[PDB]
Amino acid sequence: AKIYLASPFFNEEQLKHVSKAEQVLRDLGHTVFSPRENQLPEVEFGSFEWRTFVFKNDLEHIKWADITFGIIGDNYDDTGTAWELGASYILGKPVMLFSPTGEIINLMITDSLHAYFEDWNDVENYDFATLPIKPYL
Amino acid sequence: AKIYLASPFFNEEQLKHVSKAEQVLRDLGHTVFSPRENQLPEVEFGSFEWRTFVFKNDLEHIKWADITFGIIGDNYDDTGTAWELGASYILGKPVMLFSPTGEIINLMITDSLHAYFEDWNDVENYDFATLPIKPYL
Amino acid sequence: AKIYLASPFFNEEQLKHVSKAEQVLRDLGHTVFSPRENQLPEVEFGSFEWRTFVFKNDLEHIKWADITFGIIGDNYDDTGTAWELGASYILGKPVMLFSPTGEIINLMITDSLHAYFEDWNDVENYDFATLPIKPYL
Amino acid sequence: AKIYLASPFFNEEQLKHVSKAEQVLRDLGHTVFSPRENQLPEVEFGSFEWRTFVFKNDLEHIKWADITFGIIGDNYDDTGTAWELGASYILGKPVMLFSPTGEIINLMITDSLHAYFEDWNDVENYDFATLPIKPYL
Amino acid sequence: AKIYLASPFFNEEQLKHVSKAEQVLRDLGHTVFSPRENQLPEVEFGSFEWRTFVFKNDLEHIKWADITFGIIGDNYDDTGTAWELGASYILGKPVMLFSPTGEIINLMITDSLHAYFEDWNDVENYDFATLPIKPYL
Amino acid sequence: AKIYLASPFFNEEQLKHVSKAEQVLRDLGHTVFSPRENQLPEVEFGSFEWRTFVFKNDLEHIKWADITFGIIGDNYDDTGTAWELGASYILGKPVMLFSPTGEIINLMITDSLHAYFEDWNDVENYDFATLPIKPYL
Repeated sequence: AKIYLASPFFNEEQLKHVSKAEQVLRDLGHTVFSPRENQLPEVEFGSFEWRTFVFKNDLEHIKWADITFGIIGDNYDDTGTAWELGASYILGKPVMLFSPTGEIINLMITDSLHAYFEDWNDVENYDFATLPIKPYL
Repeated sequence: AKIYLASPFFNEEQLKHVSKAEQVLRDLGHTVFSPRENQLPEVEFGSFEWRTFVFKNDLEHIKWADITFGIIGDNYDDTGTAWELGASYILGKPVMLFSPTGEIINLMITDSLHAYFEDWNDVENYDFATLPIKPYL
Repeated sequence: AKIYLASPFFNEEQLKHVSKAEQVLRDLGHTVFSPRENQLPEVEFGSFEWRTFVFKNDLEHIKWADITFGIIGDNYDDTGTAWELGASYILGKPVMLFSPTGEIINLMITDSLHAYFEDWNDVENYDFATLPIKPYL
Repeated sequence: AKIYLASPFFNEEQLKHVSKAEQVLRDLGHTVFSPRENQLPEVEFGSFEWRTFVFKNDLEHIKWADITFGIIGDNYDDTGTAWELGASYILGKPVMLFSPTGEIINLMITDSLHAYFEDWNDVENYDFATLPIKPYL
Repeated sequence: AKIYLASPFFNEEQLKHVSKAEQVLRDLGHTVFSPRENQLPEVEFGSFEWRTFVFKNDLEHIKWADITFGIIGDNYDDTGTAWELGASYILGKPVMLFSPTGEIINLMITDSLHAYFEDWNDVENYDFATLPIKPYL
Repeated sequence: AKIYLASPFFNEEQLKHVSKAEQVLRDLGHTVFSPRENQLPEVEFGSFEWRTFVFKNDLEHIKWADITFGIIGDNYDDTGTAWELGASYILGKPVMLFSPTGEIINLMITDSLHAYFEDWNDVENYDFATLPIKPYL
């Protein structure tokens, strides 16, 4: 499948999780769009133009993807990821979530997920072809 | 206009801002759905029935609304609100955002909003009929 | 509210229920599109032109409506109505359903409705402005 | 392609048609989601929770599919299938319909189809890659 | 109704038709967003900021509108207008079209419109509340 | 990928560009739907029925496609193509545009594109798998 990796990527622990998710999913044969690899170094970093193109390229890759794969733990920086999960739900993309902390996530996110994971071995054995439901409970 | 009020309401400070938003928008004549008034009275709290009905009722009222009015502050509790603004954007609802702090906001949210406010008198003078653009700058 | 009245209208009993729905919803001040009043006067009945315009006009009026109000009974004629409720749900129109029989209804319909009624006085007291949830239980 | 099989599956004749459709389409190399194979025996059959998850998993597989393949004859149990065909149309999925009775189907269904079949040999020779229109007439 | 006025406004003749449309639709009591009044006062003309805000404000006002009212004439300048009618159609906005010339129109546009006009008195008598179909013939 | 080729095809220069686009994209392994190859010679050319089925089959192939690939130059016949680009944008399809004249195209089109090309060698080296943004500037 084509997967949009929705996760922050600004500190060491966030990068650990994104890096692993890139590795697990790509090693399964999936095409993963990971926003940290597309910083758009063609316009001025942080300009209005840069903000606009980052948004447009990320949103257009959520629409391009088959599945949105999110990562949310306790690094309370989840506002961009949360937005992209909500957008993905309305766009009709199956939403998957990996939580490293295994904590309690907001109702709107958990109720919208199609598959929820807390260990990478379960992602590695999940049937992306038939896409079985694995709800948060 | 019909307005969905997207905001956390889980501690005293968040409740203060929600209360002011309800009062301001309703005194302007708008019909406001405020999720805190719709915690359902009373399916057992936290049951599967309760989680389902709250999610479904909330989402249906985003769909019913003309405009989604969000409150984003210093909260690190903005996960569900951020999700509701992403859903709203895909659903084609104009997003208005109020920030009690005036801090920097994630670019997925700032690039998705139609009008941005940092004072309630600015909301009180906004032309809801014509919906002029009021971007985050 | 603008209301699309989804119901069969092909025998005397179905016509009775449609007529009562028209009267009740219109006496409440709502603007009701009733497909039986829009059989088009008169492109040749059953022509390709007639089939096209009726389909297009009906679907456009589901899109124009705020709410789709359906009548599901003992009809085994509910095919087009059921189709219109599925379309309505994806289009983000709140679905209200009235069942003259109170029998068991398919779970794709019951899990898609926002308000369920078995008596017209309950419809007469429903708050259309706030659209409270009234689930099938 | 990925195909959602929309059909009842509760009596012998309905099961005959679903079984054949599973067989024909899968033998062509398509990935078929057939709701009768996913009864969700992880929660209590018939509970509110079961109804909710069946709806969510079926709807999420319509969104996952490329094409919705319906079966409608004269076994007047078509209300769930009709709903899913209407949803599929608004979601933008090409809708295909196989009718064993070859009778007259409601306007909203026939006008929404992309391909209509009355014999399995025609499905077996249809070009799913180019998806030519084969309208009901 | 809220109406998005889709039309070029780049020479004297196009401006004449836009002006008459504004006057007619506003004298009927409608709330009209007219893109020529929203060239933004004044982000630098033609800047990236200006191109972004105009696009975003225009699209947001198509989403805000109940109806998109288009003017298609002898213009070979109808590119953006044609784009806005295609977007409108997918967004589920009923499309009304006025042609100052009465010439032949592309079938993607004629097969997407809900009401077609060649005289302003016909627009003045149109029932906007019920939105009757008025096809291009 | 599956690509919808949005372009006029009525004069020699338009046919040159469509023919080349068919050739380049298909030689890359993409499945291209080109409307000129599907004239529907099963009903009467130019009838109402023909106009209806051409629209339905073209729209249904835009929805079937992964990407919409447009061609717009100075052959001012772009009203159907413009419509299909606007529809494709709202449907969530990445929009690509090849311009032979390399001129100035309307704001709504250029701002909506994901990839813009003026030479076929660039299309031949573009990564359709990762779909990088190549904006008009």
